[PDB]
Amino acid sequence: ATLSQVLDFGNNPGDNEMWIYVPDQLAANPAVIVALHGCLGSAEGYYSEVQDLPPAADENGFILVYPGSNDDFHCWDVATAESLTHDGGSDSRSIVNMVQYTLDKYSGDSSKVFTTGSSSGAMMSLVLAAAYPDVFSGVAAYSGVPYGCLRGSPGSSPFTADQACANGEVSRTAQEWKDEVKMAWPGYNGTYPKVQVWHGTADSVISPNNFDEEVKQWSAVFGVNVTKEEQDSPLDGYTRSIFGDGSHFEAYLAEGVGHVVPTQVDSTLRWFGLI
Ligand SMILES: COc1cc(/C=C/C(=O)O)cc(OC)c1O
Ligand SMILES: *[C@@H]1O[C@H](CO)[C@@H](O)[C@H](O)[C@H]1NC(C)=O
Ligand SMILES: *[C@@H]1O[C@H](CO)[C@@H](O)[C@H](O)[C@H]1NC(C)=O
Repeated sequence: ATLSQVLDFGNNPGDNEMWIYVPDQLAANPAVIVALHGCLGSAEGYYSEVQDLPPAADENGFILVYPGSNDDFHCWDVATAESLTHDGGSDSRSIVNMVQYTLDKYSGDSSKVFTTGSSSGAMMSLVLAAAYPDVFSGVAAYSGVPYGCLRGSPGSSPFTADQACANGEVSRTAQEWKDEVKMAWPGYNGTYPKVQVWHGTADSVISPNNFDEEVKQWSAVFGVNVTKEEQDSPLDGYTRSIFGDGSHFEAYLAEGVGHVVPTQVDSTLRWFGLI
């Protein structure tokens, strides 16, 4: 199996590309994992960057969808009201449409849709968690920024965004970050997907202060405190923080790691309940 492009997946308000990896042996009613590239990258680039994901698809029979952004220096829109809001439009709605296309065409399991991404893609994974909790069951954000930090910014790239968020200059209370999540879908009554975040202490692109802000955000959303910590988990220097009963939010801080934390497929697939 290799990566191939979907020319028409339906309405595409973000004007994005869609690339798909379908293993030769699919599960019955396969899961779908959306895998999101970083700024200046591409769908084909992220497919080759996270080399462990496609073999994991082969072994477990789930589908990988790689959306691609060709706007704003190949960055995901995490700034406009449209992209930040449930059913708003722009990139987030295009990605959801890619998901709906995949579930319909490949008889996928709509209760097993997940997303993971790095930097800009991690930022979008948290947008998808807050704005589309009715679509995604779990997200894994590697080296990103809390949901809503860039709201109202004139762009989402190193050359167009307000740089306060990437510089780690934005700090808000857990309650304020929870309020941000609720603004993604005002009046939403339901639950949110499992959230797993990662960051490196040496990240010179996206400040590790953003890790603290993401922790405040999702601990508040789920109403949980740290209950367990694992050192050198899953790798030396990685500190794993487990919240509440462990079913909704966990966080990893990697000592000495920069931009970005390499995807840990076992940790992320187990979080999604797929292995
Ligand atoms: C959202 O605004 C930003 C996104 C990224 C993303 C980087 C990446 O995806 O690799 C970097 C920024 O400044 C360095 C920045 O201000
Ligand atoms: C949430 O519940 C209220 C009633 O309590 C209802 O008016 C509203 O439509 C619900 N929200 C959604 C997104 O269905
Ligand atoms: C979280 O910690 C705060 C501060 O100690 C406490 O007030 C709150 O009750 C805790 N929440 C729990 C244990 O669910």
